[PDB]
Amino acid sequence: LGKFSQTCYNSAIQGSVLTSTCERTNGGYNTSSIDLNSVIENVDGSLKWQPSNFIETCRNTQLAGSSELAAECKTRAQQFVSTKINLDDHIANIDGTLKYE
Amino acid sequence: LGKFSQTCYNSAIQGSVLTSTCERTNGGYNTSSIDLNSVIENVDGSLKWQPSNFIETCRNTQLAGSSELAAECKTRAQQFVSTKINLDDHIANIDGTLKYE
Repeated sequence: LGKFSQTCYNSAIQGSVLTSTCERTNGGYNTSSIDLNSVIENVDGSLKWQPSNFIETCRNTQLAGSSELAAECKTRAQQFVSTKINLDDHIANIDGTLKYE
Repeated sequence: LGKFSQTCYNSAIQGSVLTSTCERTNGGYNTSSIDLNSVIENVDGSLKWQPSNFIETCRNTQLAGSSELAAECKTRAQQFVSTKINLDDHIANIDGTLKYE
C-alpha cells in the first residue's frame, strides 16, 4: 500500500494537509492534496494510522433541523442506508466559535 | 456537552463542514466552521462520534524527507513529545492523485 513518494515531487505539509505533484499513467502530472486529519491520530503522543474518513463512504450530507447531521452511508455490505447524528451532542458554541468537546 | 444550536443561527452543512453564526458572551456574533471528518465516523452505515483530531493536540507538523510526517504531539500527561509517521504506509499516487488506502 501507499508509496506515493516514489512517483511524486514537490511534496509539502501544511497543517494536516499533504500536497504533492504526481505522475499520471499516460504521462504528465497532477497536483493534489489530502487532509490527513481523518486518517491519522495522536495516541498518547505518537502518531498512528486511523480508519478512513466519513465523506469517503457517505454521501448527500445535510443539516436536518437545527443540529442534526443526516447522510446516506455505506454499510460493511457496501449498501447505502439512511443515518443521522445529533451535532448538539459534542459541538458547542465557545464564545462565538464552534468547537468539539 | 455541545448544545451549540441553542445560541447560533444560519447553520449549514457542506460536505463534512458545519458553519454557523454564534452569539459571543459580550454580545455580538461570530461565524465559524468546523470540519466533522475527524470527529465523526461511519460504522457499518451508522454515523458515530469519534475521538478528536490530531492537529488539536499536535503542533509544528512538517514533511521530513520525501514521505515522513513529523510533529510534536501531546501525551496523556499533557506533555509534548517528538513523533513521526511514514506517509508512504498508506498514501498512494493513483494516476496522479493522492489517495488513502
